[PDB]
Amino acid sequence: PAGFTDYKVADITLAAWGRRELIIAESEMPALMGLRRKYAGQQPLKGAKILGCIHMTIQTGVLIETLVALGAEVRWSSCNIFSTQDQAAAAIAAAGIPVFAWKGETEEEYEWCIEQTILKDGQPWDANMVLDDGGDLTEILHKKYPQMLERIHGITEETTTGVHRLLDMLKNGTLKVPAINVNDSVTKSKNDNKYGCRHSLNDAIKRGTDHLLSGKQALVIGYGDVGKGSSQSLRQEGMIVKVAEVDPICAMQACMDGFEVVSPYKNGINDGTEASIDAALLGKIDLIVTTTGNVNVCDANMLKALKKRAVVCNIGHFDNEIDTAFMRKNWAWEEVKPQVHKIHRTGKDGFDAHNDDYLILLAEGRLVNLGNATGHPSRIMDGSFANQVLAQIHLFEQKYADLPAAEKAKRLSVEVLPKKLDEEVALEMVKGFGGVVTQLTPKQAEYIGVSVEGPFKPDTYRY
Amino acid sequence: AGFTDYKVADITLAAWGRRELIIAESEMPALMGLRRKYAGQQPLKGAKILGCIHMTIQTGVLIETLVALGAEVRWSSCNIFSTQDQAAAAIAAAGIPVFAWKGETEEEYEWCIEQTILKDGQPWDANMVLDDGGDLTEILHKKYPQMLERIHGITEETTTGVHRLLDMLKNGTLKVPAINVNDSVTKSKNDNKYGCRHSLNDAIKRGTDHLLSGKQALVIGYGDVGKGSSQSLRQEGMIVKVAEVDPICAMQACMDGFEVVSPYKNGINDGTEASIDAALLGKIDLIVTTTGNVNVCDANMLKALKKRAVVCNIGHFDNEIDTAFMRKNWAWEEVKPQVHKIHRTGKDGFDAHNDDYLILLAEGRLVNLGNATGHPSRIMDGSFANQVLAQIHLFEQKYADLPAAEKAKRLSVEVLPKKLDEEVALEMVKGFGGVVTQLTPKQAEYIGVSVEGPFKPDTYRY
Amino acid sequence: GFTDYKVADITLAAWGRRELIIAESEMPALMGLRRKYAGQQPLKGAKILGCIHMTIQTGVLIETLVALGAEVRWSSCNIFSTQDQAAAAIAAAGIPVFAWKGETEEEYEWCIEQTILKDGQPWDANMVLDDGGDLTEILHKKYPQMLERIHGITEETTTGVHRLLDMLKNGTLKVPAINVNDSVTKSKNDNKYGCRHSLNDAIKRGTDHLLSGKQALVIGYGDVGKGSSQSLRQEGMIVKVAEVDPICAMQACMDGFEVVSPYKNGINDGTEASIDAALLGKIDLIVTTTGNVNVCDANMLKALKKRAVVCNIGHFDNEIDTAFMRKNWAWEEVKPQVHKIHRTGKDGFDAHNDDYLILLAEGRLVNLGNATGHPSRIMDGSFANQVLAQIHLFEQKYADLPAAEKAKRLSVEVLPKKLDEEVALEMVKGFGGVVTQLTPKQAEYIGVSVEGPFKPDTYRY
Amino acid sequence: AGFTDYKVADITLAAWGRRELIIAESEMPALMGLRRKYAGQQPLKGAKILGCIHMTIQTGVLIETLVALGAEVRWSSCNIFSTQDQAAAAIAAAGIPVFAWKGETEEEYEWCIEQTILKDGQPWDANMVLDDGGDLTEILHKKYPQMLERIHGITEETTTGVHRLLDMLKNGTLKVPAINVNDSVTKSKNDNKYGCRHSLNDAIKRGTDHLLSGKQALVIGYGDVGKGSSQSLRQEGMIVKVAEVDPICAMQACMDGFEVVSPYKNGINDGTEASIDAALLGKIDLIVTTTGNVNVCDANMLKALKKRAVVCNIGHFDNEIDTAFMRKNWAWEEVKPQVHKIHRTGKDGFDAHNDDYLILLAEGRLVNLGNATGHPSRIMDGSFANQVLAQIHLFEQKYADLPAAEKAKRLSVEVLPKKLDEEVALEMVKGFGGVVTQLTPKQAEYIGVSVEGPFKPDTYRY
Ligand SMILES: NC(=O)c1ccc[n+]([C@@H]2O[C@H](COP(=O)([O-])OP(=O)(O)OC[C@H]3O[C@@H](n4cnc5c(N)ncnc54)[C@H](O)[C@@H]3O)[C@@H](O)[C@H]2O)c1
Ligand SMILES: NC(=O)c1ccc[n+]([C@@H]2O[C@H](COP(=O)([O-])OP(=O)(O)OC[C@H]3O[C@@H](n4cnc5c(N)ncnc54)[C@H](O)[C@@H]3O)[C@@H](O)[C@H]2O)c1
Ligand SMILES: NC(=O)c1ccc[n+]([C@@H]2O[C@H](COP(=O)([O-])OP(=O)(O)OC[C@H]3O[C@@H](n4cnc5c(N)ncnc54)[C@H](O)[C@@H]3O)[C@@H](O)[C@H]2O)c1
Ligand SMILES: NC(=O)c1ccc[n+]([C@@H]2O[C@H](COP(=O)([O-])OP(=O)(O)OC[C@H]3O[C@@H](n4cnc5c(N)ncnc54)[C@H](O)[C@@H]3O)[C@@H](O)[C@H]2O)c1
Ligand SMILES: Nc1ncnc2[nH]cnc12
Ligand SMILES: Nc1ncnc2[nH]cnc12
Ligand SMILES: [K+]
Ligand SMILES: [K+]
Ligand SMILES: [K+]
Ligand SMILES: [K+]
Repeated sequence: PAGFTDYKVADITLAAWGRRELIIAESEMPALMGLRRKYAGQQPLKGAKILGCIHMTIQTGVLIETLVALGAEVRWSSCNIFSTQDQAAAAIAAAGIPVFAWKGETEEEYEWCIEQTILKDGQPWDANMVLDDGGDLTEILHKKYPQMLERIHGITEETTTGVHRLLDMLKNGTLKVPAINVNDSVTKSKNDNKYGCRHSLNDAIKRGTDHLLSGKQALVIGYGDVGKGSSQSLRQEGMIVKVAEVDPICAMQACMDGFEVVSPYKNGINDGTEASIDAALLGKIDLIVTTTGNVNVCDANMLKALKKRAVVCNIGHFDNEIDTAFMRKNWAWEEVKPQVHKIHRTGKDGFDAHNDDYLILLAEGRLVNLGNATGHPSRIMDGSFANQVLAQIHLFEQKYADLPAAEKAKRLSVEVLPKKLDEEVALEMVKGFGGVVTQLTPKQAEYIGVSVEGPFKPDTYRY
Repeated sequence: AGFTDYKVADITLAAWGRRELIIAESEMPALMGLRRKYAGQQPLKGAKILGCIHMTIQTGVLIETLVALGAEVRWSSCNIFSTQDQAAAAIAAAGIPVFAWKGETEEEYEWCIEQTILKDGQPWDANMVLDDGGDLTEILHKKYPQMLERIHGITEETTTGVHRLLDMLKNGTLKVPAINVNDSVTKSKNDNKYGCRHSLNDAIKRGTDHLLSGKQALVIGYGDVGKGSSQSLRQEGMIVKVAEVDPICAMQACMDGFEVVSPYKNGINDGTEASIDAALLGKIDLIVTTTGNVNVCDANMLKALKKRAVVCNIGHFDNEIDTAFMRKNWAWEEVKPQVHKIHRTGKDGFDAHNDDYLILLAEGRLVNLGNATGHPSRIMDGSFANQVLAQIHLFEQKYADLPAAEKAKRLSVEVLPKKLDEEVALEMVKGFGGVVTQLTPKQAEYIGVSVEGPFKPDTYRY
Repeated sequence: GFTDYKVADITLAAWGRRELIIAESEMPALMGLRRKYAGQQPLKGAKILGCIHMTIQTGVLIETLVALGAEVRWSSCNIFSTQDQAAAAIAAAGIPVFAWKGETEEEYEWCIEQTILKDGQPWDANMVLDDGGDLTEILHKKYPQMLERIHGITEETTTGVHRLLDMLKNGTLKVPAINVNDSVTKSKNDNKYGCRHSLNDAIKRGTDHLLSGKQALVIGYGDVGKGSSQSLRQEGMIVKVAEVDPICAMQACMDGFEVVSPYKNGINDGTEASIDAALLGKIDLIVTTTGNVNVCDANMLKALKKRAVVCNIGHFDNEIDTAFMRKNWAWEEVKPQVHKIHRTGKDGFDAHNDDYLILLAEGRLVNLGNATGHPSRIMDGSFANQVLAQIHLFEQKYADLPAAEKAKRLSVEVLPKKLDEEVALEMVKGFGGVVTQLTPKQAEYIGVSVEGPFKPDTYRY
Repeated sequence: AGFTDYKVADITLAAWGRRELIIAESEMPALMGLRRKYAGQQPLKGAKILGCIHMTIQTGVLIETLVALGAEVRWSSCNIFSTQDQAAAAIAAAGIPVFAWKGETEEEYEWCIEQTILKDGQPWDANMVLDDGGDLTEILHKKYPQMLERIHGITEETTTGVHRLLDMLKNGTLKVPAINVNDSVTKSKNDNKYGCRHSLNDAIKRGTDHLLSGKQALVIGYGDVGKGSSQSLRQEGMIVKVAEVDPICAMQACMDGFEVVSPYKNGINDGTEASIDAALLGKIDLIVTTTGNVNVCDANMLKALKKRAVVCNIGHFDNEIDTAFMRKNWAWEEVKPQVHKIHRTGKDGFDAHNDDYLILLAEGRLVNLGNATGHPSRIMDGSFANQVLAQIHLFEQKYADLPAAEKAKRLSVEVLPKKLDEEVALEMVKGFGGVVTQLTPKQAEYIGVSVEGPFKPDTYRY
């Protein structure tokens, strides 16, 4: 529109291209678009003012415009420095939506962008809803703008790491507003986290290095939802995949799924010494992928022992899964192309351009699927963002900020969406594939003790 | 010396069974680690356990583990076709009352169960129940409620059995507390899924020796058993289509690379032949039911199936397939035990060279156990370690010695704590030679767990 | 009163007949050959010496040959591969057959002799069907005069073809032969997909071991090694592959397998020191697939992880040094064709000894020894090639040719690709597949007839 | 600097290309092993090679291996979309004449091949040819047959080019001997299959970022490229159907777990819309042509495909798909380079929010090279080690200098000896850390081979 400058993107001329890709993505997101069409007439989010912090991809564009189509105002930023698709951010800004995001931000630019959503015209925006991915915006609000939380009705957190931070604040009494855990919807956790990484991990590695994967040796650290999806991403390409875990139930699943379970440390004991590193094992690894959400699971001693020219990447939320700090202090970095670096283990000052003793680090340790590719595909993010919309509507309509203190105390929690809504999202996803769900006969529904409409499983069911 | 309190097919198979039990013990490290750890403590001394579960080699290692920990048992199988006779023989030969053989009649099945409940014509002084499917539990509540006054708890193996317990509980008709063994992760996401992955194609190959690559399969259900069964067939190279009523499970099937379809047009089962997607069913070479529901492969579906298609059921009960319709209308030709050609040409007789027949396996009973040996020992290790832990817990709680006011406060259906689930998993991983990494204190602090676990909140779905 | 046979138990015939009727519905290419050649009786006057695993599938092959006019006399080419109900049904039909499951070496030799001799004198045989070359060898060495009446040999398997080619090179082969093995609808169907189906099948029936999560070493990656490797990997085994052929080793790499050697740096010097004891100490299962000699040797057997399974799916048992195990280690029979080999010695064994290996079928081909071999729908391809090869060599009548015309025909050849394609189409139709027909322009564009053959003879598929 | 005998998109991308060249060298052990082995001998001293093959990073390593062995070259790409611009830049910057860029026109493509043939308006004194698809070979035979008098041979990369050579050989129009590089096992059974397995789903993801799991694909053809393409999609969770005209290849698709279908009712392509299986084609989300044939995805098939289906080709030439019909009848909307929405609602104009469109990748050109980067270095290593050995053998044979009677005995289309195929394979295996076992003397004697090989008869199909 004419006069709109309340944004900061890399190249506004990319908007036409981004619009072409948003129009394709709408065709790939039936659950999310079905909610857009379902709630359009009602406008369940009229009056919502949403602070959003999540990877500014084409898929997030569809989510953003869905929220706007339901009545909300939003101010947006990405939750990672390398995850933004610049044509997505351009198309959103061209639509008149405040978005501060580009691919390749510095740490300072990243913090600047979140603050640009928090502040409008040099004063705290009168926001009343928060959509977060990783909890960085939630942390800035609680630590730097706590008075704004007196007007916010709730937070809808996208990812595992963010939910852990919320539960930590709830346990310490420091969480100021209720939240919905979007991550643990089955149409999110067991779809986004697992199948998303199956699609996008080997995608990112091929775009970054164009390395053949078949026949090579991989070590996946972690076998949660992301580790499961990451392991399959590599194994389906023909890699020989070994899996590390601290959780023996997950380790049991890796074994039964056909993976050898190993540890980087002798007998799994990480005493911090070089002698504890299984140097024979790590000397045969061509690719190491961290998937834990933990800290320093690919440490300095492991990086020193890795086979020459191995690829190192992280698909967990934060870069501290790999001890990149050590590599910056001790090893020379040679940039191949954006988000692909050769780390030369021959010393800090300078490198031989034909040196063979280097490692290849992708996205400088940041989420590799979004950093070196485009993250999850639209048809997978459909489930996650459908949940986001439902979670926004529910928390906004509850109107926590307006309740009396006694009613607040009953509502101050971290909850998940009801299974029935989970099932309804899954149903639209299945129809997108052309799948046909069978309806129970009344006699059958009575036999197993469920309604014909569902829910079909008890809340304890793990799928 | 003069042990006669048993009924098996052939006691002379005992030596063979002992040889296979010794092998199975090396495949079951978690169960044997329990046997080693608790042998001296004798935590089941005084326990008198009525056991009703498939009398396989694997159940034999379970039985002898309970006996090793101090228990007395009386045992029957929970399916007429699932017993391995050499395993029943080795257990009888060791002086353990067992009433089980492959190929029981329905009457013999009920009689075997009663032989565990009655000793010398009187009710045995049982105080513990181990059940698989809830048949023994039902007979106890229905025909012997006085025995339940002395029983400290039930440990239920399987999905169908847990559902029947939860129905009794909401109806106020459950008399003793139960432990839901099924919903240990080292049971449900191990036994139910991976076990059927191993044993479904196994049983189909033993029954028919049919090539599976390139042929078309329809799996009804995509719960844990349906997941495992679908993989059992897809890894053989079948083109597998999946049916579901649960849209979340259907979503998983699509993402796992399967076409999700319905036997009925637009998914609507109106009971008429016109509802049958006859085009789809006419292309199916193999159908497998996995639901725990009733009549999910109904008469109209059986009428529409491709000639010479194979029909089998791997859920707990045979009413998933309308076998009664087939007994009533079609002529049965036995190829060999637990393999029948069912001739759709009529009831009275059949032409030996008729081409319009179906092949039914295990007369619609659990096919992995009926036509093969069920799950392998190293998978049943997880399930049966959980059973031993469940039996110790309920026996040590001594529910039946509580006043009526306290019984009411502890009458429930619970699962084992996650810490025990993890410890069973550790011994399973070690059995494969896997090495679990230990968290550093700062790593445990960072994700908010103890170094030793539990590593996941109770909400985690794995 | 037919008595010209010997089987385990003739009362199994009705059961075998029931399974033959099912097998026919799984073998459309073979049954199609019955319908196509029935009226013409192209093997009328043929008298076939047959030596191949007496399975239900072989039963349908036998009766297909008879339906086309032939008389046969049958034995099995392995001591453990007979299905007794199949042999029973063949006998009951009035067909001379000498085969049962669990023959001794002596009885095996006696069974071949019974097919060769009728009433104490050599049968007037004129055709040979063989699987592995044992019948071929006995005729060439013990009854060379019968070969003057025989029009040809149709040899099933890689080991047999290799023996034939040595005799051809050495000028000792008497009659022409058809390499049935190297039809694509045989080698790239039977040897590969067949073992994919039947290797894990046999391991499950013998041991009921979980395979998922365990470590396997497959020795060899030819057609059998390729299918065997896939049989285990699809169950979830972590499979390592050994090879002497770098091209085959390259395929294993690209297929997602780690390529390893039992010997350090791949050099086998015959000493325990050459053994990669750390590799072997992790292996839960080893399978030999080479057709070579002693590829699972004594030093490898000493070094295997306790309680590993050892088995062979090549044609002969000498792939595994079972001789060494019979000499030094105590054998405990678990059940027929399943033995625990106690590495503690030969002076008895502790029934609870933990240091043993499990050997299947005493090293004989394990898919047939501990299960039922390949499924009917796979053997359909192989045995359609066998019938066509029988007709091709029989209609040529080499034994009646003038001497000055025999040299042109004394060879070992494969069937023409047109026959290979004809068998393949019938298999594809068995699966409900629909083959696209080229338009004339498309056929012109790629330079083939619309009728085929569709590939040059150089093509490898 | 001073040197202007090239044309690339952007010479300033050279340092980037050089960085990726250095990485590729570490991924190409067989190609670099020939570089080291023959560097001292200079076996291509005097060779002047015209090269026409996709100007990628992998081709760069091939080009610099030839130069390192003493050759001079003049290079162009064999496809308008397959060049990597940073690779062409690094080559031109190394002083090597190269005429290639991503996104040429058909005129510029021909012009590039002409600029290698001609130096300063006159024909270069070439004596060797390296070709991929036969376009350069065709241009020499038709338009510069005088240059062939002094050329010692052709090394053809791909199946389509070998076919064109064998036609010329049969007709007697082939002027110089050729080596079929394609049919080395370390080429056909590595490049053609495994390469497409890697790069087909890679290209589609880069073009569309479409989820592939759970969607329906139809692969036209099941040769080596079809086999790899089918696996590329199946391994991602697609439901893959396979079409074929060759029953043997069709039998392989069945046994590999694929449903084999024809786009035509009963497989009869009579040229009418009635012959189209509209039901089948209405369910397909992605079609991929792999045939090397013409019009195997015709106009009626395109009219019948599901809305928003993806259409691409990974055969050598774009005429596998009838893109001519689409240019004449439908409106093309460019999403981004090499990605077009083809709106089936008319020829002139389109609604930006129209839903009846197909997505065509690379305008029908080879999708793996057009929308991604083709095969990975470690795979092209095998193909390009064969190319070097092939060039060495034909250049040293010096055909163009041989007596007429010798010319006649050597004018053929031949493959490399199996011993060299094995030697290439061995270096690829060592590149993976694989360990090849050495036969003992007795074992080699038992199977009738040298301990050094070759290990298989020439008839072996692997
Ligand atoms: N990049 C993406 O597209 C994407 C998508 C979803 C989530 N995520 C992020 O990925 C991370 C993992 O998420 P998740 O859903 O898989 O969580 P999860 O809890 O399901 O899995 C993490 C696993 O790591 C294991 N682990 C922890 N410390 C370990 C160590 N030192 N060594 C080995 N294993 C260890 C734990 O046992 C656990 O099973 C989170 O930070 C989440 O926010 C990323
Ligand atoms: N044979 C074995 O070894 C074995 C092992 C474990 C459990 N079981 C039995 O198998 C059954 C299933 O066990 P589970 O743990 O997988 O249960 P589950 O609840 O996880 O799965 C059953 C599935 O069937 C689906 N379903 C229900 N009705 C349906 C219908 N009409 N059509 C299609 N799908 C339908 C449900 O939505 C559900 O996902 C139970 O009877 C259980 O006792 C057998
Ligand atoms: N059991 C069955 O159902 C069945 C079916 C077909 C063939 N076979 C038999 O299996 C054997 C193999 O047949 P094939 O078609 O695979 O032959 P093949 O030539 O295609 O493969 C054998 C492979 O073994 C490799 N090899 C040889 N010695 C080796 C060693 N010491 N270490 C490692 N690798 C070694 C060779 O390089 C070759 O690639 C033959 O004896 C054949 O008759 C058995
Ligand atoms: N893009 C790449 O990276 C790449 C790599 C190698 C080869 N190629 C090219 O791909 C093409 C195929 O090469 P190839 O080695 O697989 O050849 P191939 O001969 O091995 O395979 C082609 C197959 O197509 C089948 N076919 C022909 N017409 C058909 C039709 N109308 N319908 C269905 N199937 C039909 C044939 O029967 C044959 O099996 C050639 O043009 C080749 O140059 C591309
Ligand atoms: N494409 C994507 N868009 C937004 N959030 C994501 N998380 C993972 N992939 C994503
Ligand atoms: N082998 C087995 N033994 C006992 N119960 C089982 N359930 C499934 N397989 C079993
Ligand atoms: K994306
Ligand atoms: K079992
Ligand atoms: K069989
Ligand atoms: K590349």
